[PDB]
Amino acid sequence: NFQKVEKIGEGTYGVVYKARNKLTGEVVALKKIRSTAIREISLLKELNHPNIVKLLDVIHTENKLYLVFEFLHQDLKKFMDASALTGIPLPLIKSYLFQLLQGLAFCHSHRVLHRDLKPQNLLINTEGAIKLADFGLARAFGVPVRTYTHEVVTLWYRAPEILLGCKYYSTAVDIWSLGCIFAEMVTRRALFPGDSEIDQLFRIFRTLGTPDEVVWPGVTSMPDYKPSFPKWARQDFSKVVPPLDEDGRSLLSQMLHYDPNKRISAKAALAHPFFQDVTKPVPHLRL
Ligand SMILES: CC(C)c1cnn2c(NCc3ccccc3)cc(NC[C@H]3CCNC[C@@H]3O)nc12
Repeated sequence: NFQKVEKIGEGTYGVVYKARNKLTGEVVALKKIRSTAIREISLLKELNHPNIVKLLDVIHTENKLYLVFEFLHQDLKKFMDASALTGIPLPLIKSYLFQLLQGLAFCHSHRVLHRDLKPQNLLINTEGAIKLADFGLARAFGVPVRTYTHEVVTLWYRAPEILLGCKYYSTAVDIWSLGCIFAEMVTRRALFPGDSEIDQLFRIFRTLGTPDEVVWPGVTSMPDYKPSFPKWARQDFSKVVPPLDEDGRSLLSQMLHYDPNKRISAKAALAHPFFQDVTKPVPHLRL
């Protein structure tokens, strides 16, 4: 049914090809992965939003699960690499953040989490849109330590409650990841580039302060919390994300609250004064 055009990427779970539907003529991204999973994933065919990469079809055959997605011409990680020398202009950053919070707000209203947001999962088009890829896949299959190609699954965007062993992730884990992504677009460097769970957690602690019962009630009771964690002081955001303005720094602070109950929701974030002058700029793309 599908003519492969080219290999475009490697997902957590399987290879992705650009492909053409042989009888509709449609160009699609075809994910090939080598049955609660099938039910859960089938449900995602109905979770449709303009900022969520469209799941067109789920095809289970021959010990393989094919997910047929809408095709987008570039990812944000590539966009960010391509703009390394002047950075993404702030208005486009704000537009992108605003549109991703809409995607989160939508899925979270339906109690679907992503749980593995990262630049690689943010795809863009020539219309100035940005969309979230792989929503719902982590609940269906888990998030493994390595991908199907053995590549290390990045920890850089992982919320602290996950690293401390909380088993019952809330929608707040996506807000944490998206705040790390926001900081990275602004500064052009990963905010917390951990290379192990403990290095990730100590990178967080060194910037935001080691958490305690004062900022995060119940934290000392979490499974992987140790009294022996070093006790680091918090730094000013002014130093973390220059030259983000006061509104942006205030929003980023609320997206990176330790306590998941206090972390801003996607819906409340949409109302933040940072978005008072939000516009939809069209980026420059080399296809
Ligand atoms: C599977 C679906 C989510 C998808 C739609 N467009 N598209 C593009 N397009 C960007 C692109 C186009 C052409 C060449 C390279 C990259 C790349 C890509 N890469 C594999 C992704 C899928 C999601 N997770 C991270 C992986 O890198 N996955 C997708």
